[PDB]
Amino acid sequence: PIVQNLQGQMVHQAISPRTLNAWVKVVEEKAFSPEVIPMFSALSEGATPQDLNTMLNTVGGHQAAMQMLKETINEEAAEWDRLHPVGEPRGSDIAGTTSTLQEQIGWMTHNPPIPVGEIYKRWIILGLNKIVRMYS
Ligand SMILES: Cc1[nH]c2ccccc2c1CC(=O)N[C@@H](Cc1ccccc1)C(=O)N(C)c1ccccc1
Repeated sequence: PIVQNLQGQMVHQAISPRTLNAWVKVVEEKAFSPEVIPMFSALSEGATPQDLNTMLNTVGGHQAAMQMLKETINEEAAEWDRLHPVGEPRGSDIAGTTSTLQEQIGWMTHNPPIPVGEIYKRWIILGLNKIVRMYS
């Protein structure tokens, strides 16, 4: 996640193994109940796309669900590019596939900012909503 350090520079703090376990624990315990959504949000405060990918990648099994989530992300990335045919970030940059941590932090702190972690979080939550709907 992005944090303000004591200096207060805005910098990246490494994602915690505790956060990753907490995320997998909720997915496994609640079996993609609606409860997964607020938990995903609570665990991803300040997340960069790199952080979010590391979170999502720790979910094992649920291959079909994860594939659906990836397709939702791909669709949102393509829609971003349709509405932003110039400039940076690209949709793939928001999803962290073609961007670096430094690029992500730069966009998040730019003036004006492009909150790429929040945008990606929104896309992921849209994907999670479809999974939740499907598994209900
Ligand atoms: C190699 C592979 N095959 C998959 C099939 C389904 C889901 C994930 C994978 C992967 C790894 C995989 O692609 N994981 C994703 C993160 C991810 C995980 C789970 C769901 C959605 C996004 C990832 O690391 N990146 C860079 C990524 C992010 C957005 C779109 C495409 C790729």
